[PDB]
Amino acid sequence: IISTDEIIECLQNAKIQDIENWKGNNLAIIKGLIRTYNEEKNRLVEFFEDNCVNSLYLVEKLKEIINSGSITVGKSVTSKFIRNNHPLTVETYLKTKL
Repeated sequence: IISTDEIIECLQNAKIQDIENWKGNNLAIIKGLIRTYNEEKNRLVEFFEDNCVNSLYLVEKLKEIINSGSITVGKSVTSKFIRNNHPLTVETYLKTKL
């Protein structure tokens, strides 16, 4: 599994001014956390509470990222979300789910 420090440090080094420059595992982590926030906001809230000490900073950063509107979201498409996406996205989504 990808360690839980990598996700919070990727959210910490995520830049609002670099929304169009997100390439690599950072975009996959961002897609996973925005899927978690779109599907289970409360589970993400206690995940950031138990995994980070600056939870309000992460919450307002996620709110600022989702208010940009320059990235795409995903609905319930059964296994197609597994099919046409990076596996890092689905493992960081399922790690923040259960």
